[PDB]
Amino acid sequence: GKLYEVDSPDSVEKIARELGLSEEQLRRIQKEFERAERKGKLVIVYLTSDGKVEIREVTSEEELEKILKKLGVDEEIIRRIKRLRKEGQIKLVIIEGSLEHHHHHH
Repeated sequence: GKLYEVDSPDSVEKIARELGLSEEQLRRIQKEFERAERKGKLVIVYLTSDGKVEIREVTSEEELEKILKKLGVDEEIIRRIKRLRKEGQIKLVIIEGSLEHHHHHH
């Protein structure tokens, strides 16, 4: 699954339009985004293959790492997004679980 780096509330609407979200699912993530900014915390958001939205909060980047490991993102994303967290650039992360592909060898 892929991860989207979110720093602004308008980008939530651009990603909601890309993922095919409903108005209540958009309004949810924008409410979690302002509550993340108000409380000084990072929030993780997931889109399922069924088009459901799910939310998780973190205290520390070691919890963030354990959640990204649970959500099945690539290890590049876990270490790379951690550098954006160290620079404090991202207020919210959005993740897509519908992005399944095949790769095989002899």
